[PDB]
Amino acid sequence: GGYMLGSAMSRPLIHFGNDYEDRYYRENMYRYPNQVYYRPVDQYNNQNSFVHDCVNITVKQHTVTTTTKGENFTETDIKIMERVVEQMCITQYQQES
Ligand SMILES: [Cl-]
Ligand code: NA
Ligand code: NA
Repeated sequence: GGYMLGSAMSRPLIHFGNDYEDRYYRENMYRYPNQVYYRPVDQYNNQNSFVHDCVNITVKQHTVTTTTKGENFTETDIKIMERVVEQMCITQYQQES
């Protein structure tokens, strides 16, 4: 029946340990989501399980929306996107709980 779609937020500040990824996130920040998709929080007993699904669903949605427009993500984009989305999913879980 579809998923819950969180409110847009400022893309998070993340100090990536890989220096090149750290720079790449800043250079290309607008490529990544600023909103997450999820199943309702009360369907989970813990944060980690929620976040796991929230990351998978959000990355799936974002990649599908992008590919159908004839655009592409790099391998670096995917690594950064997963981290960005994980942080926003954690935020969403803590906020919505
Ligand atoms: Cl932003
Ligand atoms: Na480093
Ligand atoms: Na594509």
